[PDB]
Amino acid sequence: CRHLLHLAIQRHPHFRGLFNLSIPVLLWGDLFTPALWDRLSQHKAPYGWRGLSHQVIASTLSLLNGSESAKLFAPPKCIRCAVVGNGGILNGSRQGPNIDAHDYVFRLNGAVIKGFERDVGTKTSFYGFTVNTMKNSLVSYWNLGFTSVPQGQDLQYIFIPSDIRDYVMLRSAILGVPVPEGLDKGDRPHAYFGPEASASKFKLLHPDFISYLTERFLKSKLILYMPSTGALMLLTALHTCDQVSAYGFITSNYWKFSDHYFERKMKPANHDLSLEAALWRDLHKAGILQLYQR
Ligand SMILES: Nc1ccn([C@@H]2O[C@H](COP(=O)(O)O)[C@@H](O)[C@H]2O)c(=O)n1
Ligand SMILES: *[C@@H]1O[C@H](CO)[C@@H](O)[C@H](O)[C@H]1NC(C)=O
Ligand SMILES: *[C@@H]1O[C@H](CO)[C@@H](O)[C@H](O)[C@H]1NC(C)=O
Repeated sequence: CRHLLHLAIQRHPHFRGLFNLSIPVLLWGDLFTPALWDRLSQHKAPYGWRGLSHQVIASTLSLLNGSESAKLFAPPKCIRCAVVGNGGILNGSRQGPNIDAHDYVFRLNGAVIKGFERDVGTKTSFYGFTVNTMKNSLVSYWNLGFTSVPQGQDLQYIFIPSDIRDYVMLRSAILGVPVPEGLDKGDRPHAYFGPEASASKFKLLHPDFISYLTERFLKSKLILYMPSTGALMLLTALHTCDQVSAYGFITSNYWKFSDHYFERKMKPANHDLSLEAALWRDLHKAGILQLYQR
């Protein structure tokens, strides 16, 4: 059944030579080699770990030793995914039923659900975030409903390796101990992610996957530049799912809607939103991506 989105990829030459369904999406222990440490130490930002201590990175990556840390999905069924961006287009879209009908749902950053479920749904299978944006969302959108990140029995949290805080928070979450060092010292991972503290709950996006995404799909002339978390998440789904629908992502008529679907009234890092919008348009036209528009 996978040959649904894969067929669309091959039928058009442009993306046929741009997709590489072999690069690892997730970083885990069996990939931590002194070779990888050499290269990735020459890149900062989420593209590597220059200036980050071996002790921290080695200690976190030692928890990702299990085979389950390597993949988002476990092993003949079809994988139908929905990626929920936070754009104002979903406001009054009443897309809840369509979003929740998918097998798996990706959400990210300010995934406000209370008060907006009829528009955006309640199902969550994956929650992507940097520690910085997650806590910034808990501060900015607390009154709007976001009093906690989405939780679920079989929900997995996807860490974007944008800063040493992400490794520290990832390491503390798997161990089930409060974060001992760094900017987030004192936080309780259980209060963010719930009672389960295992490697089956928390995953880490591969820095080489992010570099490959930037280089092949979103190499903006702004080149620190990096794609939006939504873009990262959407592209993560494009590489792991058999069909993905995108909701709440920036479109050409973005100006008709508030900044976010959950803002109080109409509201207006280094990203190229115009490039990302053009990517989702081309993916839509090539039939690779179902993009929600109106
Ligand atoms: N107007 C908007 C708002 C958000 N988005 C997507 O939703 C993601 C999450 O938004 P926030 O980080 O504001 O919560 C963004 O990273 C972006 O990819 C969008 O594409 N257009
Ligand atoms: C896919 O990426 C891997 C690196 O992970 C590389 O070795 C391989 O040649 C690439 N294949 C294609 C078709 O781009
Ligand atoms: C659109 O969003 C604004 C704030 O984001 C909200 O006040 C308004 O009720 C929404 N309109 C709808 C859902 O028709």
